[PDB]
Amino acid sequence: SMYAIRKIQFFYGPTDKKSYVGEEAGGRRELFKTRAEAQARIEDLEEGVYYLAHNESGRPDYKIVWVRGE
RNA sequence: AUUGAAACAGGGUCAGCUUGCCGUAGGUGGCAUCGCCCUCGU
Repeated sequence: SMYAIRKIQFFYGPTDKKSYVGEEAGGRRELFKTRAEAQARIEDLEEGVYYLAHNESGRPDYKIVWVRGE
């Protein structure tokens, strides 16, 4: 259906929270038809240096997911 | 008898481990400072 990415973020202190990708801006969460686009998207996020926020434990984990077509 | 009274952004985390400005290339070739006059006049 609609392929996309699940986003998880681990903070120091056992807590941690979840949100998709594409919730940054006016555009809603972004939708890819093919898993290949999602794989490339994962790669290009993994490419760069990662700048930690405050009270952040380690580099985030992305996993791939297809969401039922909205 | 104040929608008041009490209310830590806290606890730590190397910018690091390294690389030749090198190998050469001319200040040369060459033109007379010359041609000339009193120290006399007692």
